Amino acid sequence: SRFSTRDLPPQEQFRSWRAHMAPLVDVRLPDGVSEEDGFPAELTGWHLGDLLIVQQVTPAHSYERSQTMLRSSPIDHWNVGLFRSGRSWTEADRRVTETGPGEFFFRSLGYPYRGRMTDAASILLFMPYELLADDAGKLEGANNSVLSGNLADLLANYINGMEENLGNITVEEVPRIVRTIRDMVVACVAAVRPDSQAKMGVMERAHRYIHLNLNSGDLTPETICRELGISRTRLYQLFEPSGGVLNYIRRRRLLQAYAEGATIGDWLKSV
Repeated sequence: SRFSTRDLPPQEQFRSWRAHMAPLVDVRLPDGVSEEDGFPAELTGWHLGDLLIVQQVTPAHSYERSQTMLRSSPIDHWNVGLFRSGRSWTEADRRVTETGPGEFFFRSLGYPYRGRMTDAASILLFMPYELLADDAGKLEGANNSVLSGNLADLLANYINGMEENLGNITVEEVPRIVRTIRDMVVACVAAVRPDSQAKMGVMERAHRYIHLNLNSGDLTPETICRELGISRTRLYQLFEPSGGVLNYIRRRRLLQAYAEGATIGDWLKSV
């Protein structure tokens, strides 16, 4: 169940690192730092079903996920990230948030953000839109926040116990692991409220529209397109990674009925 990315065997390593991370974030070195110096970085990816765990070790850099990137990007995962060491500072919707050791950031990948991190080691959860779509109201209002407290210590403890046991887990367990991580996450986001510009990317808006109007039997591709302000071809593009918009709605509806050179973009497909 293994995939790995590092740049210790090359020598112009930042350029490679930037390529691998491009679908998610545009990255740049800190002012002053030459590409000569090198850029020792590691990503390590585990698929617990749909939910992706990534162990990241990285030097100081800056990052942007922009509006332009969001117009075309099929990525809208809920991102939760814990720092073992290091510190990030992240701007989104004109507000800066600082995440330090033993704390989590929470962010949707459908909203843009700018930031910087020091050198750091983190463990990152990427959860597909639908995992947490039920509590999406609170999650939109809490975008780019820090999780600290016992409630974050709890989540950290669970993730640490899991990390140690990665590569011994077994599938039977996974669906329950995914469920307590969902519950723990959504519980953490019960956090002090800010007060909203909200320039959401197409895919997050599409996945939400679908979630809200799933039982509307007139949920065609035409209505979605109209109600995003977008063409039929753009909808097809966003959904070509996951078999198409009709294929997706059928899989979603199937589940509603139930119980009644590589990059990180490739890791975020989960097919």
